Amino acid sequence: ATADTSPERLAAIAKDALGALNDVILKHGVTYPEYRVFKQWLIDVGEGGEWPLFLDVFIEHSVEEVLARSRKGTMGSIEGPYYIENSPELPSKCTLPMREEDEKITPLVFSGQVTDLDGNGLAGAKVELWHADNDGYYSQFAPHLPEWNLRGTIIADEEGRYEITTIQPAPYQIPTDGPTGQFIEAQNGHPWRPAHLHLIVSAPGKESVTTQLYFKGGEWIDSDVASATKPELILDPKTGDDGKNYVTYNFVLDPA
Amino acid sequence: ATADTSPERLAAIAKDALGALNDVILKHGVTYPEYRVFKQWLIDVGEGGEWPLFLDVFIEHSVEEVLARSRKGTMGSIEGPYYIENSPELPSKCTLPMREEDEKITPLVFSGQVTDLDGNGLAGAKVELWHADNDGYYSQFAPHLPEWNLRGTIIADEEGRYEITTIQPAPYQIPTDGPTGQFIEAQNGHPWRPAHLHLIVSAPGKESVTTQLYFKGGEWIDSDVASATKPELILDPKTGDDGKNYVTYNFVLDPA
Ligand SMILES: [Cl-]
Ligand SMILES: [Cl-]
Ligand SMILES: [Cl-]
Ligand SMILES: [Cl-]
Ligand SMILES: [Cl-]
Ligand SMILES: [Cl-]
Ligand SMILES: [Fe+3]
Ligand SMILES: [Fe+3]
Ligand SMILES: [Mg+2]
Ligand SMILES: [Mg+2]
Repeated sequence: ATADTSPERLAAIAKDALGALNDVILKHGVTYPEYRVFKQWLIDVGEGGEWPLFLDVFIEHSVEEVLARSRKGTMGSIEGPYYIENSPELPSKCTLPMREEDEKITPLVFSGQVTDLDGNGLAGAKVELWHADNDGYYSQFAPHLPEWNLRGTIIADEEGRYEITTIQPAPYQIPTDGPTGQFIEAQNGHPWRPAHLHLIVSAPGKESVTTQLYFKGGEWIDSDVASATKPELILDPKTGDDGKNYVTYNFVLDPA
Repeated sequence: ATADTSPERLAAIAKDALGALNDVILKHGVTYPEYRVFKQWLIDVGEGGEWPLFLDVFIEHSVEEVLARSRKGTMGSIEGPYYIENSPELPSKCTLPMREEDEKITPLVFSGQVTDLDGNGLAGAKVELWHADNDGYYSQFAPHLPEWNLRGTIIADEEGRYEITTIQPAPYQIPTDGPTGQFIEAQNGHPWRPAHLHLIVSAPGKESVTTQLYFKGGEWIDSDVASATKPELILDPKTGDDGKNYVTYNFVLDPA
């Protein structure tokens, strides 16, 4: 990981970041016992391998909010910690890899088109999709799961269209066995995200968009622990007589 | 490490701490590349075992500033990361353990009395002292050094008086081989503390004081990387015809 940040820029960021934390300590009268706890908790986060989790839950949303200023296309959201590159490519109309267990869940049929800002459909567009199963697990983050379970890179058609069947996502509880759970527990917080799809949508000569999609009336939409839900990203799927949920959502890309 | 902090209190601290960092990201337009760097750097701090160093250098001073509000006695300062409990007890007039190498350095003869707020001398008072050698090393934090080099707990006399000989401390460069050094390097900062003694001064029925003492006209006093120097804690030792530096400093304790 590299960035082009100048010494001057880092100096300024570091000054107000530290200034800000030091201001919080002064405001609340943080005590030595509390300082000692905080020190050990930071150590524990690293030893538990939880930096990606903690940062993606409590910090990334502000980083996307910065990126969001520069963008006219479909709203972005956090990547979160569970993305895997090079998920196997699938045809424009497809179902994601899943287990026999997953086949017991109500299907979600997700259709739409990738377009530019004027509404023109894009060819060569890809839709990388990943999400949790009904048990609350991500493939590659649960040793029982086939490595691409509920993961794929969908090659859109010459018009930019896709029709992707998956399972209906359910709410996701973040790992609570470690320091991040402990941080949440200690303040009577809620360790839950709403049900969500993760997507990265790309196309030749376009700025990719990393986003998420949520479900109308879903649990936790108004109290997402990661602060990553946006009203523009809430889907309202319709149930057909086959008992499957159907929704269309188009992606709009900014130029690269 | 435990603290008595309520869920309500942690909730509030966490809210403005995170709010504050998120505000800094928004102010400066922190980018995804920069976020990725920050994530890896946090990981590196833990893997390098540098949480105590980083926090004591960049954060502890605000924690002492909180404690300072409650105190009328001699000014405190940060403990920093190098304190060791149960250093061997020494008589009221003593020299700290040192090596033949240390005996090559100009002596510092440090005298005074431990008193209450009215100026009354205290019996049963102890002065725990530790500091770096002229090479920039702390005992127990450098495998070549005898474990109590430049460390001792001085038992003051029935009047609270002490006369402690040590070596004249020299400026201290913080470890720069790791992520903390890298943080400093990346912003064209200075990885230096002024020359300093560390002391913890205690007595029956008194609140102990953890403090530091610095040296008039010393390098880095105005630009201490740890932000821990205070004008009240600057010593002005006088050189005698024996070529030794002499200084008196009295400690004043608040009641427990
Ligand atoms: Cl700073
Ligand atoms: Cl591609
Ligand atoms: Cl409805
Ligand atoms: Cl919060
Ligand atoms: Cl004692
Ligand atoms: Cl002078
Ligand atoms: Fe997720
Ligand atoms: Fe020191
Ligand atoms: Mg237009
Ligand atoms: Mg008085």
